[PDB]
Amino acid sequence: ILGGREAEAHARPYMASVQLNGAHLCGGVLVAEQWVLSAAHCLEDAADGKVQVLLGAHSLSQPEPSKRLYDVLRAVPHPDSQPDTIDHDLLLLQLSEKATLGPAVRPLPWQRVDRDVAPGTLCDVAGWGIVNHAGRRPDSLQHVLLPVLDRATCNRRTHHDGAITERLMCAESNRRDSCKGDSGGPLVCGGVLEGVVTSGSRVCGNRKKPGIYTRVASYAAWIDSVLASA
Ligand SMILES: O=C(O)c1[nH]c2ccc(F)cc2c1NC(=O)[C@H]1C[C@@H]1c1ccccc1
Repeated sequence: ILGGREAEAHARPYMASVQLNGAHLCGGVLVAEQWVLSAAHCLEDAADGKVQVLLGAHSLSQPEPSKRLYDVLRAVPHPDSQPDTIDHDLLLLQLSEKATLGPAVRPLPWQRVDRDVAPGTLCDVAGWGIVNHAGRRPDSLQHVLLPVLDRATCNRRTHHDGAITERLMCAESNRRDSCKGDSGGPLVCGGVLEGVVTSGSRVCGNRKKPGIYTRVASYAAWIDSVLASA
């Protein structure tokens, strides 16, 4: 997160760190007792690397009573995702067992109504991604409040030039933004999950290249079908 601040420890009990061979790779969000939602590019080249999900965390490195690193039974990328496109960039991780819930670990309700968030709505994004242009990695969770940017502005030639489909939404990126390592994490508006940070390479903190987020309401039937797979 560029331009943000340290999050209140455990105030976002749905936040997940998706890890590959014990290192933070991407954000994620606990959406059901046994399932974490994230982005597909995060793992597209992960091969047989060990994927785990850290829940109940603030610090990546320090012990905390609520912190638990879960193994993953199954990783389920969206079947229409592809390397090198921004579309359908969703991934579901089935934990090896249902998460132990409490005040620091709780699924986040997620949007099913497939209608746009009002322009300018202030939404929260959190993560453990880079915090400056040199790439410094924070030990603890950072966050920032970002206003939703209307799709037509986001689609101007000067911005994303028509790439923002109905299944995607934008948030402003002027000096406050999600950056490398924050992808896959949640964009939360009015206490409900609205978007998942896309995980393609994007410049960080340039107002002319807004943040792009996959709209979870647009993928409700897919999320429900993977969960019913259990
Ligand atoms: O976050 C992302 O947008 C993103 N998209 C990807 C696509 C392929 C892919 F193989 C990885 C990624 C990845 N994450 C990362 O590279 C994580 C490694 C970097 C990181 C940055 C700051 C703090 C901790 C760790």
